[PDB]
Amino acid sequence: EPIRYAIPEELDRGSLVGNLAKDLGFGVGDLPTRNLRVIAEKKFFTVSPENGNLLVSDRIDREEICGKKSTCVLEFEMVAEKPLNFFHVTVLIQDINDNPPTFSQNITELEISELALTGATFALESAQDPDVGVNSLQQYYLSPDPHFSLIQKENLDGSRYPELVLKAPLDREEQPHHHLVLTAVDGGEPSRSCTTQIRVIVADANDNPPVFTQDMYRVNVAENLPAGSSVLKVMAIDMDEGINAEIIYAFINIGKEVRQLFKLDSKTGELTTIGELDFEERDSYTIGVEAKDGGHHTAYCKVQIDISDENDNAPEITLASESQHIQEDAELGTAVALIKTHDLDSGFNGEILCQLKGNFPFKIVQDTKNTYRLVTDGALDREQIPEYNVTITATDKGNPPLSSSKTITLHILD
Amino acid sequence: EPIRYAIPEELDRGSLVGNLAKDLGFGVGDLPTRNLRVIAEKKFFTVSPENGNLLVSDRIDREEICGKKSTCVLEFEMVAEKPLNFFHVTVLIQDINDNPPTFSQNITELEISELALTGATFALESAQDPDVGVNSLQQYYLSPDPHFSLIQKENLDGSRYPELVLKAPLDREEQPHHHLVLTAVDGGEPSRSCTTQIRVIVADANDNPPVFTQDMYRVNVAENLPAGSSVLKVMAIDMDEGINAEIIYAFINIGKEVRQLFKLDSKTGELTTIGELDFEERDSYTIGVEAKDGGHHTAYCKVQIDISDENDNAPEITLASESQHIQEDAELGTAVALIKTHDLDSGFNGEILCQLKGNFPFKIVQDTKNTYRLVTDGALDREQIPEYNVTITATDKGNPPLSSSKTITLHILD
Ligand SMILES: [Ca+2]
Ligand SMILES: [Ca+2]
Ligand SMILES: [Ca+2]
Ligand SMILES: [Ca+2]
Ligand SMILES: [Ca+2]
Ligand SMILES: [Ca+2]
Ligand SMILES: [Ca+2]
Ligand SMILES: [Ca+2]
Ligand SMILES: [Ca+2]
Ligand SMILES: [Ca+2]
Ligand SMILES: [Ca+2]
Ligand SMILES: [Ca+2]
Ligand SMILES: [Ca+2]
Ligand SMILES: [Ca+2]
Ligand SMILES: [Ca+2]
Ligand SMILES: [Ca+2]
Ligand SMILES: [Ca+2]
Ligand SMILES: [Ca+2]
Ligand SMILES: [Cl-]
Ligand SMILES: [Cl-]
Ligand SMILES: [Cl-]
Ligand SMILES: [Cl-]
Ligand code: NA
Ligand code: NA
Repeated sequence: EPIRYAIPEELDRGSLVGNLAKDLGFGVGDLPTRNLRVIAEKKFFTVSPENGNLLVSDRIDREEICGKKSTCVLEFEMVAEKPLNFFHVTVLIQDINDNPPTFSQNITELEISELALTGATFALESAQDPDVGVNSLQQYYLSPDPHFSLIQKENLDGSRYPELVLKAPLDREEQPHHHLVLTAVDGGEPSRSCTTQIRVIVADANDNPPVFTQDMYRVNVAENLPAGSSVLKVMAIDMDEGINAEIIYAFINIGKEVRQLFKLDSKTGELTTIGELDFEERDSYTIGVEAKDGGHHTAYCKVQIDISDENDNAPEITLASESQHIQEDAELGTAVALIKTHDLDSGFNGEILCQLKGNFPFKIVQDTKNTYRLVTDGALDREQIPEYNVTITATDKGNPPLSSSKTITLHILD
Repeated sequence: EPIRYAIPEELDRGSLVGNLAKDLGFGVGDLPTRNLRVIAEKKFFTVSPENGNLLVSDRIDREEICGKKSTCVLEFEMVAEKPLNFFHVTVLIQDINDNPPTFSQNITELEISELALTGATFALESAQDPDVGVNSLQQYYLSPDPHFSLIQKENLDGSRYPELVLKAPLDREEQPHHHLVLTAVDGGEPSRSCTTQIRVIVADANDNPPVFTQDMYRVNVAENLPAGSSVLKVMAIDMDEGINAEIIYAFINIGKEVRQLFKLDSKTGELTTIGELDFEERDSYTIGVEAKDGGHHTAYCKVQIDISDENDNAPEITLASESQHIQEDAELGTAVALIKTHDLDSGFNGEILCQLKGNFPFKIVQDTKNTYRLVTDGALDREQIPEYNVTITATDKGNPPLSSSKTITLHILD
């Protein structure tokens, strides 16, 4: 008048809630004349009209009735007749730990960049529990891992929530994935728990610059190398992923004489020629090469292209004389013509042998390495032979050898 | 025998190179009988056959003749007749500073990320100079800038090259571009210089996490809110650029009861409803909201959606009686029926006025706020009126008010 009992949830049917008749001043001597009965649209309790006992009639699930409410009370009216009267009854439904905690998904992915500093904190999804009180108060535990630990905090209402903490730096180059296990154990009786797996995927950062396989790429190519030919191929390695690893090669500090001669592929890094090499013009090229990635990390190496000499220049003859005139009475040994040979090549390709083709009354006398004198060696008479067509030949010592001829007409005078 | 002169380049035509006749033992008394002349395919010098002077015949450009060679020598043969003889002459061509330095392009762009540490070094393109010696030895100067300075180094051959150095950190959020000026001055006489402009473009880094405009978005909506209605809109601001600024919003630590009720757009961040709100079930929702960017920076806020009560539940009447029986000789005031009203709403929407419709020999007597007793108030006789159809009405105090009726038949007994 009124009265309030208190029973745990999930009791079997027919469990004694109370002695409503005894507790409300009734006597068994008038248990039937009064005809007590319960009145409620929910068939949760029934009054035994023989002895007056309030009993459980159906399943009383506190989670379905009150949910997350801190208190669970069921209010109804027991009505009696002769005389008619209402008797308000309230029954408190205590919570039992009959529900385990749960996570939203069994496996959760978490993207964390390798630039995360030691001590960085990342939010973790908390567990849910339809119970109340200590039966839903959770305790979180992370399985031991060399890189990640767990800190546990509490909200302003006392409920716990976990956070992942980084205690050792990450390196996608070393380990791109970490598999963690999280467990939630409630504080009810008995203890109930659940587990979820966290796949930490290490997001790539551009912490690795390109690295050339060599700080110097040296090669020797002949000067008669056709245009478009491959000469060498540089190579840079980037340990990072995606755009952080795409490398673009380019020449640096290059001149127009080399810009019109060589080409470096931006992607493949293969060096080729686009013009004609000439040993007589330049015998070596030192070129700086730069490699860049997506994050603008740079690396620098050098390329030395040495050019070897080829015998692609024929010897040259230059002649002089006294207006191509010779007096017929000239003494033996008189200078008649001057010979000057020259070859643009080097080594034995540039060495010159100069000789006289024919059977003339003349003779070549060598003065220096590249200077000769055509001198008279025989008789002369304008009446018999008025002029001589003297042919001088020059041949280098290359492989294959090259040669050239030059013929001068020498007139005989009286 | 031989002889080697030395003249600067770019001399006017007719400039005296030397006195070849005097220097080679010749005398003017036989200047004509000898007929000295120069022999070379390049028309660079001519011998005056009157006095024997070697003179400049055409333009002698050392850059076109020898290029970048440290020394420039022109070797030719002066030939004399009567008697015929060769005379080797070498002429050293000195270099003058008649060429300015040059850069490949007037404006150069350079991408540098704002993560560049103080002291970082970046390669700069060196200037080119077709001169040699000190006339091509360059000196680089950077115009004063608060963020960038310049260091000057030298290769193993003594040639200088510049490098840009960062002395103050970069912040694309503060200044995305820096305009620098580079000048190269050679060491010749007179000094020649050239300028190039360097547009440093600051590459964006994800150094700015998202920032919510509010740490709490509170709003009050009625329970009869139709599904699909907009309730609020969160907002996060990211100062960075591109993917580093694209923000994705999502709920965190959400349950299935709320997952089936609310929806948060990943792009617009607009919160809407997808189910039906019921004040009788839950009057408030506190939801955690997460905002992420491309670099996985995170921000967290909260959203509180309060639900206000609406009068959408009609009052309910529950009746009891002694098998719907009344004895005709019952005394005035006898309990005949029990009335139990209840309303699920709150406030005045839940307050109940219970009244009797009709002119019966009965009367409602209130016992508690929600319990009444139908009591006899008049005469009774089964021979005259054997039964009464008593209609009880209940009306709440909401706006608009709701009501309900329930009619019970009470039989009159002898
Ligand atoms: Ca339960
Ligand atoms: Ca429970
Ligand atoms: Ca539990
Ligand atoms: Ca790394
Ligand atoms: Ca990396
Ligand atoms: Ca990289
Ligand atoms: Ca050649
Ligand atoms: Ca050659
Ligand atoms: Ca040759
Ligand atoms: Ca010049
Ligand atoms: Ca010059
Ligand atoms: Ca110069
Ligand atoms: Ca910044
Ligand atoms: Ca930024
Ligand atoms: Ca950002
Ligand atoms: Ca409602
Ligand atoms: Ca309502
Ligand atoms: Ca109502
Ligand atoms: Cl009583
Ligand atoms: Cl070059
Ligand atoms: Cl002589
Ligand atoms: Cl929730
Ligand atoms: Na003769
Ligand atoms: Na009567």
